[PDB]
Amino acid sequence: GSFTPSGTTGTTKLTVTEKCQVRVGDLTVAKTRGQLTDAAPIGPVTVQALGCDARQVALKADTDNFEQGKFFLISDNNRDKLYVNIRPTDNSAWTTDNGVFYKNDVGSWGGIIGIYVDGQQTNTPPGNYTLTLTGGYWA
Amino acid sequence: GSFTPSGTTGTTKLTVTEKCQVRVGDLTVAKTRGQLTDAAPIGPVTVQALGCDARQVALKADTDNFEQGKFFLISDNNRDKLYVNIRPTDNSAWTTDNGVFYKNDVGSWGGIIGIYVDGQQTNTPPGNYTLTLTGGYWA
Amino acid sequence: GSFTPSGTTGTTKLTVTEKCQVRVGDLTVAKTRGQLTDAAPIGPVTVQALGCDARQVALKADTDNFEQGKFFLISDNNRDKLYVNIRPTDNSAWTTDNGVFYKNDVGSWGGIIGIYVDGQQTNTPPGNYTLTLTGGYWA
Ligand SMILES: O=C(N[C@H](CO)[C@H](O)c1ccc([N+](=O)[O-])cc1)C(Cl)Cl
Ligand SMILES: O=C(N[C@H](CO)[C@H](O)c1ccc([N+](=O)[O-])cc1)C(Cl)Cl
Ligand SMILES: O=C(N[C@H](CO)[C@H](O)c1ccc([N+](=O)[O-])cc1)C(Cl)Cl
Repeated sequence: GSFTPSGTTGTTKLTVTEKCQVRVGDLTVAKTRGQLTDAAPIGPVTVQALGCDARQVALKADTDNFEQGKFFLISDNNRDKLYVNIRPTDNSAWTTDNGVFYKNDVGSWGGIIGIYVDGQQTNTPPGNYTLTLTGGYWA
Repeated sequence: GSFTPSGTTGTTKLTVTEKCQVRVGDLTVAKTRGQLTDAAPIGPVTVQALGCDARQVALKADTDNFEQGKFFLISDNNRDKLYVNIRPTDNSAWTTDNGVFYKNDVGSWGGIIGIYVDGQQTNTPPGNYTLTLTGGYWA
Repeated sequence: GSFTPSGTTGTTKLTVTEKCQVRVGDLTVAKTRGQLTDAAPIGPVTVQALGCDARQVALKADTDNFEQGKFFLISDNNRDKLYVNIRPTDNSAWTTDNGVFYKNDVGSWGGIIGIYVDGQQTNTPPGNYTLTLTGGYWA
């Protein structure tokens, strides 16, 4: 029931815009609110564990990225939420516990964690959304 | 007369130094104050609009980057200014309005916005200067 | 006895973890506390000076990275220290002065500054450590 910080941090960034999309500078993940349909993919999160043969790999979201067992991207102003679902691409079993996404079994797991839109949210206010996940293990 | 945020943010970074220039870490845009001559190029800003056939493409500078219809890079301490001119590389017509640089015509414009030194400023105090521009449209 | 800021900033980043290491997102410099052995290499810092034929090249650490003529990486919370040694890879002579690492001779020096662990610190609390160095010259 406890998470131990032991790994690097991965950041999932997304810019939400209207139909008229103006991309400035280098290419980045951007979408129109209309694209925020249920199950819509946001981006992958690579995970590579080492020396965790006797520990349950886990990812913890920043305090501003979870609440009520629900995960979500947060606008730069910490006001707007973009509810998402976290799910590995393989058939591995994971559990959610107060902002923590841990693996049900021990082992140095390596894989991809996909971030998807949880419920159609085409009304999402334009802005920059972020989801931060830190590597570690669960007990 | 109103700007709508709808796009990504582009950041133009520049480090001003003295004759003795000590570059630490990875290569970045750096110049000596003596290089801050009138019309001196600072860097390009790519712009790619989509779904703006009926909107006027626009770029808005951060509050700390404009004043009195004048644009300028700002030191990390928000104290020193480096006045610059914003101009597309093509023959397109643009207008400046209270920190907003919008296109005079509608259409999903794609192009390069150049940043140049506005007036010789070889006295610019050494430091890190930044100019942030956000994509959107004008009404 | 005085440092003049005149160059870019280089940042040395390191994530300290336990045996069970969970790497999230893109690859970054990460190590287990057990790897924090004396003289253990942390990372190189490239230095390229120009127009310093009559000046002593120098690197200044951020206020939070030095104290008592000692350099060290600092956790994101500014609480935990990771004492390190700064040493060029060549045979050049350098001096340490209140957070400043300057060259004993003048000239536009180009080289690599290595960051090593100063004394075994395998008890270092897991976290993200940073060491910021700014380019300039000494008088
Ligand atoms: O973005 C995702 N999937 C896309 C579909 O748009 C695609 O299937 C994909 C799969 C793996 C991947 N990766 O491993 O880097 C990247 C994209 C999910 Cl991982 Cl969120
Ligand atoms: O830097 C600029 N121009 C330089 C001249 O030093 C050069 O002409 C250039 C043009 C285009 C460009 N781009 O499109 O990426 C980059 C450099 C202006 Cl775009 Cl600010
Ligand atoms: O990391 C270092 N040295 C490593 C040993 O692990 C290696 O010798 C090295 C040397 C030079 C270098 N470089 O110049 O980029 C990188 C690694 C020291 Cl420069 Cl801190």
